[PDB]
Amino acid sequence: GSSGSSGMVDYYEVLDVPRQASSEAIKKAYRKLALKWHPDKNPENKEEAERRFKQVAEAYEVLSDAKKRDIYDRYGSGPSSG
Repeated sequence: GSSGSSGMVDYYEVLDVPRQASSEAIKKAYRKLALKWHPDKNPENKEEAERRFKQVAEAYEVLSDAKKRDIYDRYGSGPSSG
């Protein structure tokens, strides 16, 4: 892909890893992004990094997890709840 896709936020695709990406492959592929789009590392692009890091962190925080990931891969995301 030239750039990717604009719209939804697919963790796996956000962390630059396949749907079957192994934990190690998810962390090794995320840790690089979390620090690549970090607001403390990207001063000039802090505005962008501050947003990219938000999706990247949530992605790994859900995939790297055994409970959040399973739920995500299984269902993913439901409608307004509460």
